[PDB]
Amino acid sequence: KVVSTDEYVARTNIYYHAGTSRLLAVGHPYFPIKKPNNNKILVPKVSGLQYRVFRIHLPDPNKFGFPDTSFYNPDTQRLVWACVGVEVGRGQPLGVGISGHPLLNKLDDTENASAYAANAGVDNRECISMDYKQTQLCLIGCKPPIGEHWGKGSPCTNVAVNPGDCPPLELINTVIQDGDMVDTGFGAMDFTTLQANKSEVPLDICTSICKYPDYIKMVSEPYGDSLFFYLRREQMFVRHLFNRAGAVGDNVPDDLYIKGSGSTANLASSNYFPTPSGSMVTSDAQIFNKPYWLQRAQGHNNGICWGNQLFVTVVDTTRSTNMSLCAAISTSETTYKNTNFKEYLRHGEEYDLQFIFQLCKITLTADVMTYIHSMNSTILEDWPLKKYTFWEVNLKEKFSADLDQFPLGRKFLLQA
Amino acid sequence: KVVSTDEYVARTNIYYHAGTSRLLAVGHPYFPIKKPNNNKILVPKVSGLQYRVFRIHLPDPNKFGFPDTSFYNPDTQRLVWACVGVEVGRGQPLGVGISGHPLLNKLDDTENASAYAANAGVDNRECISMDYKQTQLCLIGCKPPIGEHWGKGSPCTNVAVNPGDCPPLELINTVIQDGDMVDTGFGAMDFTTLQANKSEVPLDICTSICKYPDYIKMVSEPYGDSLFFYLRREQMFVRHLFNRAGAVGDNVPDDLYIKGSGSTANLASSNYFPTPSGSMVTSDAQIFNKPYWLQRAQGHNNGICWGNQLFVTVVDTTRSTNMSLCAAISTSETTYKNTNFKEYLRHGEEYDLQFIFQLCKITLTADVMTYIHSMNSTILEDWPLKKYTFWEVNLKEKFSADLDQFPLGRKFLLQA
Amino acid sequence: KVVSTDEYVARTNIYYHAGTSRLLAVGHPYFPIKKPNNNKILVPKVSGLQYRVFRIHLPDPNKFGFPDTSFYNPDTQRLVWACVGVEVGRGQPLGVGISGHPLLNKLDDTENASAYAANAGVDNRECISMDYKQTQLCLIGCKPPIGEHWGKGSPCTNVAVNPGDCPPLELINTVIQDGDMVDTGFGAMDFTTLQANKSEVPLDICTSICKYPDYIKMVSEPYGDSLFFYLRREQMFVRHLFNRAGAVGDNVPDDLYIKGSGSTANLASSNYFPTPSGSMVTSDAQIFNKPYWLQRAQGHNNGICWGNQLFVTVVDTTRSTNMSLCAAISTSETTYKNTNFKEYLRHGEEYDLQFIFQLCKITLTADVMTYIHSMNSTILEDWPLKKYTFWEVNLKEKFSADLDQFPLGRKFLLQA
Amino acid sequence: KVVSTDEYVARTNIYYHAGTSRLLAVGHPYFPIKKPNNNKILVPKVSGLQYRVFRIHLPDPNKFGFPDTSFYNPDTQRLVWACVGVEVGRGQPLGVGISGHPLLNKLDDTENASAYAANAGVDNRECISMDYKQTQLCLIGCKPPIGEHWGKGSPCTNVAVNPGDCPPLELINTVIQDGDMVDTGFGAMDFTTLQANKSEVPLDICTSICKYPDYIKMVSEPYGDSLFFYLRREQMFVRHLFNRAGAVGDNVPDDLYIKGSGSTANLASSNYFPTPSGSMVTSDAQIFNKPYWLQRAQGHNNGICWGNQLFVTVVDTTRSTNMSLCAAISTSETTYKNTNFKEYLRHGEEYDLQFIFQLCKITLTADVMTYIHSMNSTILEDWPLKKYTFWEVNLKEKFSADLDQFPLGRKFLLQA
Repeated sequence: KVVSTDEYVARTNIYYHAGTSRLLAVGHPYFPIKKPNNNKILVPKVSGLQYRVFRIHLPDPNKFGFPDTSFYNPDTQRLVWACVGVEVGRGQPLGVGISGHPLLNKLDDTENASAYAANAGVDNRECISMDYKQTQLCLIGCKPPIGEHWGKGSPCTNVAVNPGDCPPLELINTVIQDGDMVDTGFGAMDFTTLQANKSEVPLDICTSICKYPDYIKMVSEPYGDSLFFYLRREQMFVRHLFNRAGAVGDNVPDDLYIKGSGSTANLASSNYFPTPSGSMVTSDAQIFNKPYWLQRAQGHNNGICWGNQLFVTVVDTTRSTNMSLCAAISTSETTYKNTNFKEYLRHGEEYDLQFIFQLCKITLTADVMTYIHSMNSTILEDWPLKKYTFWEVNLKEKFSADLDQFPLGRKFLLQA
Repeated sequence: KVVSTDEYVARTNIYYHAGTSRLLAVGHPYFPIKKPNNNKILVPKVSGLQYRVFRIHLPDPNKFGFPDTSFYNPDTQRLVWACVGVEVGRGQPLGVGISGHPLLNKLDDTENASAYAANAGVDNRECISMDYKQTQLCLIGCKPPIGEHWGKGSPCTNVAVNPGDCPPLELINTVIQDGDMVDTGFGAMDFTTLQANKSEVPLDICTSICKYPDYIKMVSEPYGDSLFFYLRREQMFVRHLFNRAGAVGDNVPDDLYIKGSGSTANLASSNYFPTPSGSMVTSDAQIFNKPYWLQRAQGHNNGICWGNQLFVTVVDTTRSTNMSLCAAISTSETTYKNTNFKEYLRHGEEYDLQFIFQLCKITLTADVMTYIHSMNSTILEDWPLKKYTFWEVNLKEKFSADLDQFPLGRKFLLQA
Repeated sequence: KVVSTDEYVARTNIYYHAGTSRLLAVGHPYFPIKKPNNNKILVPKVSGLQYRVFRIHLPDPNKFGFPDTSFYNPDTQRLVWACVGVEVGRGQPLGVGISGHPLLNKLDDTENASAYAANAGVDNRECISMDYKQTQLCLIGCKPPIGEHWGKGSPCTNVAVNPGDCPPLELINTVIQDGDMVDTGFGAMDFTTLQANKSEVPLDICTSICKYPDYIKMVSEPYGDSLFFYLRREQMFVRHLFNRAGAVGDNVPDDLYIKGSGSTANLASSNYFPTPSGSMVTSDAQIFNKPYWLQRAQGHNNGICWGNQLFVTVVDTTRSTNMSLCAAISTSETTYKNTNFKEYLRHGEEYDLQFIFQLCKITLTADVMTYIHSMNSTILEDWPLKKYTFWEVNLKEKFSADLDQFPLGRKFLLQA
Repeated sequence: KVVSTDEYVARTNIYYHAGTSRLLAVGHPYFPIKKPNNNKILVPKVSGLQYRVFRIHLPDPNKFGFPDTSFYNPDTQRLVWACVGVEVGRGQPLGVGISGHPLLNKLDDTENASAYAANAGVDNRECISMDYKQTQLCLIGCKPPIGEHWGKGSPCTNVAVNPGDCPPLELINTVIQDGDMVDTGFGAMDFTTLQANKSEVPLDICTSICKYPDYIKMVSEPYGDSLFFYLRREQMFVRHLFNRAGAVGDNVPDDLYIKGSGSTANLASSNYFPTPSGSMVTSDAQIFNKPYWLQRAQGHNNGICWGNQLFVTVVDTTRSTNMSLCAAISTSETTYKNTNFKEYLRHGEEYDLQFIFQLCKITLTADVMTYIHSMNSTILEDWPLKKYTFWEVNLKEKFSADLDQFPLGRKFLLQA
């Protein structure tokens, strides 16, 4: 049986403030820039539709230097931090970014048509761009988040598999890391393994996995450590309706239509796909630059940061403007030529985080020791995530008890 | 005279929690995939615009194993379950799906025109796609739902009927089953019997019946067993305005126009039809992933699940993204060819259900026995739906009295 | 340690009203008009997307003539003004203005395409106009505001730099002055130094810097003098999707696509850029022509105007209609000719400001003297901004104690 | 010093109801219809975008016949009317009207362009129509309203003025009269004097002045007689982006662009202008057909109708449907010909007004006499607007003390 943390955790009246100064990231919005001979990255990939996972490290309160010590007994008490307030400051102006493919697989525009496509070609690919759906989300926890996507499965060995067959599909749960791609209006699938022509989705997702958070599995966890708080807001609509070009994997049944003649002797493509569009960004619909108070979590864990560790996941596509840069090769010409200038694309992104923490103490009795050991063995030993990449935040040297000297501390003292 | 269940049913203070783990369905969005020689289905049809009817089976509380028994007298008491809270968890990201026909009967675009169509052809069919209207609905009851549609009637035998005559129309009430089609913006009619050219509506409804729930008949039922609770939300608008091609069944009267000459010697088609469009999906307009509390039903039945049976009907077109898959036939070519790849379409859909139930007891006196026998004869015998198809849910082995160990039980205990 | 002004500042019950009559500005919306031989400006540049920074000068209350003096002791007391209410009156009708370039770098429309651009030209520039994003903002303080933009950085000297290379990027904080340009949907960057072809953005920002307010840095200031109050509201969406023409700075990696042949032997441009659009102006979404009451500021400074000085920053793009004027060269012709008329563009802008001030007094003890000297040395000496341009407002001769004789004073007396 | 009317005016408990039956106006929406030889008007000009100024005359309460007289002393008391409630009834269905020019100065569509206009013509004028912005407003007072517009100024005599020069601009305040034009999305200017080609704005404003109410000047009046109450609501957006044709008044500076060659040797027009559009009319956004209660005015005058006179200004563009009429010249033809029918346009507009008035009395002491004489000399003499045109309303014979016999009196008695 799982019990709430409010039973075996005692909260004191000591509060601390923590915060980062400013985080910046500048890079190419579509692909990394790499040296031709080498494999070392010169310009990383920074996009507005990437998961931002911050892993925050806290001081050990047992070894922390407090002006007063009489409030607890080190012989039978142990200390831990609790989160009571978070703000995610978000710079840059509001904007919308677009992406596309120079060789995207589009056959025809089927929204309105007046002639029939009676002849097939060798290459019908086009240069198409669009803007993605609108999404904001924030997740806070003490364990890394969990996402889901569609991937290939293991086929049965009863019958053989011929080239060109439909791959089998299964649903896969993984851990979201820093730099992953969010859904853009095409689904949560592995585009590298489920698409072979490399020309069906834009350039920044054509060789990546799009993942969606697994809210149902996260909230059903018995201990509720992976999610203390979450906000989400997403929207989209359809702008264009197209076809796809290729060979027909599955034929239309003969009892759904009447055969034609002349131009309509053969059938056109039935692999319709839409073009997504986020509508419009406004200041009134923003979930950032606002303080969140963590009064009572939904799960049994109520903001206790076991292991001196915090995880913050952020997605915000409402500031995704890409900047165009131009450099002149030769300036000794008074008439414009296309070949005298070079074009570049850049994206910059700005972050700020600030937190209010409360000090708690735990009495280690035999029953409490047994329960905590059953919950997590490493906690007692201290008194794994080495193959994942997160944005590391080190707050071991940024705490202050002067709570009213900071913007978030003033609000915290004002609400109470 | 019909009396409320609150008079002859006594409620105890015992609550139980039930829930399914996860339900998945993957298939083709338009038609089933079948072997050519055989008639057995390989890939079923899974679409975002299908009725989902879950038939849920509960344990018999008379034979159920309770830790305590003294709260009722088996010599004169009988037990039954009552529903007090339901949540329908809904996975996958928000999206919009589209559908169309490769040989759809469209003549001209009449929104804006500059030339007159003075010549008729043999085949003027086009490849047209669109996106449907937006609809969400949830219905809960203890009997299967009832729907209505337009169908053919029996003509009078006074005069003969010639080929090409207009079929007679009547309104027909039936039972909604799992896999039926919801209205998409073209009406609630039988497209198989009322349309003969097979080219007027897209491929996933051209040989199906679209049904609409019969709310007026459901709420007028004397006992109110078919509907305890319901939510609905639908919206659409018009994108395109077209004509139809064919022979004219009914001529325009000569007193509504002045005859033309030259290009306008004959009249163009007056069988105008619009193209529907659901507008836009947002997180703020969602009715799912929210708990429903059944405090007081509208009808006389107040959540009592007679016969240990429940029915849940769900429609949700706000997650209807179709995934495109591509398979390579030969990989020994460095230049792209259309004939070297095969294209497929898939749709996957995810469900979760969770319920809170209360235990009730009934005293069987002579008047109560007579009333219940008049209401339903099978109830006394226990102390029909074999020709319908539902998604069967078996909760006979998933109850637990530990109510706070689950996400919905925590909310239930929090609200009270 | 920084303390609030409420501790060492005492407020009296004396109120004064101040206000300007009317401020007008008429000019050319795109560029200044200058004499060919001279460099003196004939018609200034007045646009709807310019920062309006008003620097307001107040009388010295120590030398001010009060009817009564016994309320304070000049031997140990000093006086200062405090702001308790502000209204920004805004004339002219609501409108939307547009801007463009006669030689803007646009290659193709990539929203929907049916043919491939297989040939390159010498000059593919077009005459394109658009309407910008919608923005309103008001900031009030006692120090000039701070803005941020993207500019060039200092490269490393380890390796040489060839012509045509991508300029390095850094984030720069400056002081916003009267006449600066606000963001229009292309980002906050220096278009003069980061773009060399002079043909990527419209004519009114192609040689200017667009700056965004630095809210995060402004609110984190220890004393909070630069911001007492602020309101913001902005919105935009995407209308068009285009390409750019030029040489390719960074090549697409070879593992993201399959090479084509014929028309698709070479790749089209991947430097996509969108066209911004503010949606729609309404009377219900206006933040102007409304009184603001400054009850409690967020920072430690609570409306005290140190140095007898105030700063008001205003941006309002909801009244940006440009007027077209036509002048006839010769009127002795009865048939219209294009060469007989001349066309001009003008923009006019109207402002009003009104304020309520309260008189405060400060007791100068040793601790207070030390604290104020540490905060700002010039305050004690009185009892810098010469290289910046502001709109100067002189209210040294516009105060009256008759508070109910003015529209804002009536509201102030009504609320209390 | 100005004091409120509540000090020297005493209100009694006597109420009266007044109202017009129905006001109708039918005419041509664009220009008046006049006889060729004569100058007398046959059909007036009635448009949905005209100011409606009603001048309402009231009986003199001193000479009015009251059943009782003992409530006041004629030797030292004088009577006056006060307004306490107004309703403006508005007939006809909701609609939108459009207007245009057959020879409007449009060069090119600059929203999206693919070729360069390298050749100039003699006449490039087009037949263009649009729908205007959406506006509703109501003003109530005892003096006629005040409006503002842009007009020509007096140039300096230091230097001479050549034909084709830009006219100087100044802001002019005038009195709004019945039949004036409201702003339509092009600005508040005199189109007759500031535009010489007569082809830049549609036909109903090309020779008129568009005026905007001067709210700032109206509310700053010391006595507040010109405005007791006002409501406004306006909205618009941009539909099209065009150029203008003509000679270039001001050249683009040479440092804002790089010169082209071939098709782009010369520059295209930079005189961009947008096309306005009101969005959509709804019943929920209507400000008419609702009663207004005048509890407390903003200014010092609190609804006292000095001189037995009232002014009501109304603008409503939400009912602006123009009706098309057709008349047959010869009916002896069975085939349609364009020359056998004549086309006409008409507009009809319907109004209703109803008012509740209260009787007040004033004691004429020496101080009161002096104050009122300083305020307005004509008031004492009674116990100017001859060159303006208003819609005259005579309510000298429509008062009744039976307050509950009318729709507005029932609401008035219900609210109290």
